[PDB]
Amino acid sequence: EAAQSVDQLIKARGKVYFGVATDQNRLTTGKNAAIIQADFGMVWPENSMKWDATEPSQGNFNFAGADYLVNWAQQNGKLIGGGMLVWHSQLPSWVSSITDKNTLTNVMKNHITTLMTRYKGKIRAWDVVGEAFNEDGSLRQTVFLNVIGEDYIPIAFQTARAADPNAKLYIMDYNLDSASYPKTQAIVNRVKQWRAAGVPIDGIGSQTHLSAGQGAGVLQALPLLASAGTPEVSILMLDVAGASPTDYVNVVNACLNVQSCVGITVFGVADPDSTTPLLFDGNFNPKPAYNAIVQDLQQ
Repeated sequence: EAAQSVDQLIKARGKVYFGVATDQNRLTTGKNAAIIQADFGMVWPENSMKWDATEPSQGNFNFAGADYLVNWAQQNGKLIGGGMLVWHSQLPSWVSSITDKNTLTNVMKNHITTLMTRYKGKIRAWDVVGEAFNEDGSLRQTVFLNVIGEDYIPIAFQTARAADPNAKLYIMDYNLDSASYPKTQAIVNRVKQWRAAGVPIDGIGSQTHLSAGQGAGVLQALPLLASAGTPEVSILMLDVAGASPTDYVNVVNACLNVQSCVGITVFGVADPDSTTPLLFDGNFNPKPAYNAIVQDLQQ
């Protein structure tokens, strides 16, 4: 099993994990749980730790699905990622209705602290802030930016560090897949600046929702992301329209080529649950791209 497990093989190449996004609905259906046990070393909650799932009315938290995933991971010896803690999407209306800076600051801090404390010491990495950038590299004008101001990112990270200093704290975004695209250099410059200002950004997580042929660009984009000087970078929500072995192998090689890249997470198991962009088909059989990653990693 290990000889065809992308997680075991990537660990044998010196990386920390090959991970997957999942949740109770996947783990109790089809072959998802068996595939994840065999092939993936880290699980991320597809939805169960987002703000809409965990705090749908202020101070009224729901951890049913998040608890399920965390205990499933512990029983199966998997690393655990969490998030997203601060995100403009999947955000309850009670949050976006707040217009007072002190109120939203307190709410955001409590949301971060409550989630992170509940699982303190069990979570390898948290996505603390996601999708904070516009495509031109300016900051996205979300309720957090508008109400708290640019300090919301420093505040979120400082609050997260205090709640669980064991975890690696990530900023994440999409369309960081080309070293030419304005967004990639912009997040690098801003993260460099924030870290110089003492903000505890441990990682940049690149979603990596690719279209066909875009894998080649990740070979250049990921080193550029690593030049921000964060402790870690990662590939966080990988899928590839057309699922070409060439695109998938290029993403894997990009991580292999970057010393600070700790691992890769694919955004689900089987295609119907994702452009047929995943590594397993609707019969839960591995696709050519899965076999190609295995062959690339073997030595």
